[PDB]
Amino acid sequence: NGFDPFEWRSFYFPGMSREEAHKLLGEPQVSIGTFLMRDSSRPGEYSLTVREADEGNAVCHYLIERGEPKEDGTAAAGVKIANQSFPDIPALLNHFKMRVLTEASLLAAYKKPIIEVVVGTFKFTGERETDLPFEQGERLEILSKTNQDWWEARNALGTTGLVPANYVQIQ
Repeated sequence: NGFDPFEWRSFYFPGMSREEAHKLLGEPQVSIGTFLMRDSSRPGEYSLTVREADEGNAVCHYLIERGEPKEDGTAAAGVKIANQSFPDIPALLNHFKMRVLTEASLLAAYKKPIIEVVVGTFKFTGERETDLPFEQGERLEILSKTNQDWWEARNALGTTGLVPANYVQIQ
């Protein structure tokens, strides 16, 4: 369909708050069915945020709770939204392509607009887990000019992270 449930980490926004998600997904040009994942205010949980209507209640949030892992260590903990259990997060996301959460189904992953297109001028291995490693000559899309030194970038795969401004050049 409109997204690959197995690649959900590419529509996951670790830095984003509930309030920022609500604002972004609530913007007038955002189509119903647009969604993203992010961290919950609850430790070790995820939140799914979805534009489900035009006239409020426009934007809804769902706690994705992790269940109890089997004691053998040979079956990862399942996952739950409300009182529906799923073997994993991709299974959960797939399920809501064709079934509604509250008012709408998941149609398309939210994507930030491109500020500019750049290419890597040097190789970048990354320094922190928040960074986006890239190759020299690699094409990236800049999503945010955070500060003068570090910019939020997105690679061809859809993976997002910070990159040094002095390592990229307008394409």
